[PDB]
Amino acid sequence: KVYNDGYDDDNYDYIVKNGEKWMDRYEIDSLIGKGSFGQVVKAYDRVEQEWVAIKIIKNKKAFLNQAQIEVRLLELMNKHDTEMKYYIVHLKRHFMFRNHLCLVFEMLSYNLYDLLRNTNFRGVSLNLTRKFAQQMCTALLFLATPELSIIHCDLKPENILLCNPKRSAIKIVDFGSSCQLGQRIYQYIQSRFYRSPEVLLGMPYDLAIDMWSLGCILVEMHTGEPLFSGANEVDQMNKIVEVLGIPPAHILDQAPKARKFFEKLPDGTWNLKKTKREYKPPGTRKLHNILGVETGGPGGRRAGESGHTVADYLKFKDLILRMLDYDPKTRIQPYYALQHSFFKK
Ligand SMILES: COc1ccc2c3ccnc(C(F)(F)F)c3n(CCCCN)c2c1
Repeated sequence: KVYNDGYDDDNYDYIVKNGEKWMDRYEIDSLIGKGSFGQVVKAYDRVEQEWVAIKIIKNKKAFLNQAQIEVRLLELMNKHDTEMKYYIVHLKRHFMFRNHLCLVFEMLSYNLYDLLRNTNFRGVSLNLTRKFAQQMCTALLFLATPELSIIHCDLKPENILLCNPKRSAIKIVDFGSSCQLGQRIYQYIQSRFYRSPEVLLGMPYDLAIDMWSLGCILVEMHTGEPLFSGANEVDQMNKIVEVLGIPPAHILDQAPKARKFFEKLPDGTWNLKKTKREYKPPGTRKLHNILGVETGGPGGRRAGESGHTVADYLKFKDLILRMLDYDPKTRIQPYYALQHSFFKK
């Protein structure tokens, strides 16, 4: 029993062969990525004389149609003149090859999860965290340009890659989960650890959910550890509450899924549901201590390092708390984030 003549496995993926030449142009080197989606390969373009990453989509209607969304959004980004688009991975061209849609991207280096692995999850400096933070704020500003209004819907360290392994330049990848501002379709979105409270509560959402994710990410880059590591949605909300307290009454009064995590007392105020004592009381796990503002950084491991002063840590703390505002209408936006004192030289 064969699939697609030679060419596919029993699972609609193209069977990758090292050394194969496509369309008398692309020399396939190796398999570098897997997903649901299909595969990613490192390949040499003989014509243009450069390495590329090729995203080979499964030969199956559902994934093809998903990738065409990705293509459409990238091509939309492509027609904008500004320099801010460089923080998004660039789609060079696409083509069908043996019944698989193939997206050709510029070749990048490792992602920010791999970078943490090399620190043994002890985190990178605050100077480097800042460089990443500034570039991401700029990328979100670009996505926010009115004619795009794109929500990535899945920011996490895995989906932010270095351009070069010895430099700090980064880009966002994978717009297959994305959408534009408009009428709600999707409700179960964002990777759990990076999932915003408006999504957890079943409420309306907008581009601000990406800023929440960024907040969680930047802390995790410096500590090496995820800020909110929930095993399920209840645990995820409880871990959020440990740091940031009970969310405001006016929000919870409108949440469809309010009662999944909370109960409204006879006097109108909201509490956690009682579900073996486990969590720290509401708002007692202060971000102040997580970052180690006055105690030499996370685990005290930055004591005596330059570029880790108390003054520097306070600016970081402030910016992060603005990204982790419970209210998506007052949560800081990209244009104003870029003006914060954490970026003044
Ligand atoms: C090595 O350089 C690149 C360059 C671009 C991409 C890219 C673009 C879109 N989607 C993905 C993927 F993550 F596989 F979904 C991409 N990936 C895969 C991410 C690597 C981990 N699976 C890319 C990798």
